[PDB]
Amino acid sequence: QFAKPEDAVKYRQSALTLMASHFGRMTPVVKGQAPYDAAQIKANVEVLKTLSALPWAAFGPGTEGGDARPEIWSDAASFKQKQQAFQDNIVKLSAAADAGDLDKLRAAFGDVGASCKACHDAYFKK
Amino acid sequence: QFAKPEDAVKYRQSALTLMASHFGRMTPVVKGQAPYDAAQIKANVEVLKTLSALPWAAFGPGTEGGDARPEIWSDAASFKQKQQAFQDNIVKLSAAADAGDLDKLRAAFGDVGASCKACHDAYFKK
Ligand code: HEC
Ligand code: HEC
Repeated sequence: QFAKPEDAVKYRQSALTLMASHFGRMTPVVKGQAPYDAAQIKANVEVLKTLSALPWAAFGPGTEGGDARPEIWSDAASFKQKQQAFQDNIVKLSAAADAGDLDKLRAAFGDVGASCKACHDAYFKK
Repeated sequence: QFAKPEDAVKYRQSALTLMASHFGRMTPVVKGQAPYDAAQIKANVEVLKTLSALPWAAFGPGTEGGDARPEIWSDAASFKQKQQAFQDNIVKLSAAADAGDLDKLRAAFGDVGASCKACHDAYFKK
């Protein structure tokens, strides 16, 4: 769906921005600094689930740019493992949210965050 | 979820960018320039439905900025009508996609586009 590499870069940056917001906005809830409304969090994690599937199709071959490291494309299998592992960490978070289980939510939230960082430490130009 | 108005601006711009892509990428299909795969389009319109609900919460009071016109906030009811009408045009598109009905899809796609433009002509700083 992208005319030029720049269009793929713009798309993935936007998708990732929307993930950071839907993930990060739960931080006060996980910490207990804001109240826990199970239905609110269930709905928000559903949005996050949708968003979390979107960036990866915008790293198609030849779409070097932005703050993406070139290693994304020299080993397609390893990058795919990292996004698939991240999306399975999101599945654990979805399950916790759907169950209304705050303890599971806290644990899953931490593991999701670790998975974001794991990808960045290999594939983001700091 | 926004620390400063700038964060709401960044969010809505990103959400709107992701809408433009999920909407616009269907243009060749509606025109017959690309093939029609009902299942593909159903799945894409579902993503668009999710995205199409997201921008409006990032125009909360005091979030002037970006290319948003101030009239968004001087008549909350009229802006709300426009986003709600746009989201109901998306419902027609969803129904067409879910039915696998290309003729309905073309008609709905046109009406969705008109609804985007209707909002821009009142509320976007050209
Ligand atoms: C690899 C499998 C990643 C996972 C998992 C996550 N992110 Fe990431 N992120 C990745 C790359 C390669 C890039 C650079 C994209 C580019 O072309 O510039 C990023 C970037 C971001 C950004 C900045 C977006 C922007 O405005 O330019 C943010 C805010 C971000 N990433 C957040 C984020 C979060 C919160 C994640 C887990 C919930 C996450 N990312 C996972 C690669 C990958
Ligand atoms: C009002 C109810 C709107 C409807 C319906 C749509 N859009 Fe719009 N759009 C609107 C505003 C007020 C703004 C400015 C936001 C800001 O703070 O700058 C926009 C902006 C866009 C953009 C640019 C985003 C960016 O990168 O900065 C795009 C690509 C865009 N809008 C696309 C778009 C499409 C395709 C729509 C229908 C499918 C649509 N918008 C509807 C207000 C409203």
